[PDB]
Amino acid sequence: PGPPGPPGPPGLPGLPGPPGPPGPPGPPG
Amino acid sequence: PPGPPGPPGPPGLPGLPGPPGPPGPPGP
Amino acid sequence: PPGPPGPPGPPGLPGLPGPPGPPGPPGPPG
Repeated sequence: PGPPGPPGPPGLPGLPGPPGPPGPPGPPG
Repeated sequence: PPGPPGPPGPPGLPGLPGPPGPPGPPGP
Repeated sequence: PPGPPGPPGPPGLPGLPGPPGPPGPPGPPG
């Protein structure tokens, strides 16, 4: 037949990353 | 004539880890 | 005579960054 068609659409964006690291300990008591 | 378009591509990479959390509560 | 389908698209964009982490632990005792 003729040549292959064009590439498909780009994929969807990736999942979001995981939560960030825990924050620092709070101020002294 | 040319073939149909291909299917959609794979999902992108997972995103980066989030920002650090805020400081914790005051201590005892 | 339509030829074969094209290849799969390229991979998507990188995802968004995650949310902020949790609050830190409570501070040192006095």
